[PDB]
Amino acid sequence: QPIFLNVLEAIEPGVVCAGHDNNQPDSFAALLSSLNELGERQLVHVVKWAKALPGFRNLHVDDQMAVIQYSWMGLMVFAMGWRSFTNVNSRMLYFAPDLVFNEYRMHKSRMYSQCVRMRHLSQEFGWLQITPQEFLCMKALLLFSIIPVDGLKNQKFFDELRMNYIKELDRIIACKRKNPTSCSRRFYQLTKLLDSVQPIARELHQFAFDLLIKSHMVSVDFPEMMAEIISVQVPKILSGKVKPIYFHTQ
Ligand SMILES: COc1c(F)cccc1-c1csc(N2CCOCC2)n1
Repeated sequence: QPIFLNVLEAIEPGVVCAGHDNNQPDSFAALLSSLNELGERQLVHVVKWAKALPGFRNLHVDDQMAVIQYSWMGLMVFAMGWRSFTNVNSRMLYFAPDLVFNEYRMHKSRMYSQCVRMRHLSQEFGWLQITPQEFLCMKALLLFSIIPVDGLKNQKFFDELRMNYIKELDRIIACKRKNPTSCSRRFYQLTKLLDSVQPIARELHQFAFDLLIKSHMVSVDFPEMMAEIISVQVPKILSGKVKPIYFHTQ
């Protein structure tokens, strides 16, 4: 029985819609208001998903919310890239069924560069032939990929959990591979892909923060929970107090 993968499939969120009005001309304020609403809705699902992951209760209660909050943007990026690949072969960014970005919308959103980096990530899911099971284990690992310089309340419990998710990824890679060289090559590819999420998430964090600071001038609404993340947690990342764990750092 593949217990670990059984769980990851079982907990995977279903479809989340933004509530956007597609039946009006595009505007920056409406697009970003809808993206923010989608982010709030996604956050509720990400919390419920994370809390149901294998071993998640091993973390100190004081650390559980913090790692979700730090990782939320990257998790959104990685899952949206997958949706975009699977649903539309990377032709568009599939933020939600009712919030699909073509290049016009990427431009209108003022996050064109971030968007095209996400489109490239989408493409990579196909070029690398990422399997659904690789995707699920990678996404879980991505939750455990950002830590504070000053330490979590219980860093050792986090460290052990992270280790265990890397071991699961090793197990998934080795399943149909009959050769430690083939396993190594695949691990290299997958860890490179995971590392590539991080600069995208940082760019999106910078945009989110800048937009929140000017939000009252540009008519863009930020829902409560995601606003709190952007004003409390995100600056800790952007100031370097909280940093990603890069597999391939130098
Ligand atoms: C679910 O929405 C997203 C996704 F699917 C992939 C990447 C980012 C988002 C998202 C939702 S709210 C958001 N930000 C808040 C507004 O500034 C840009 C970053 N990004």
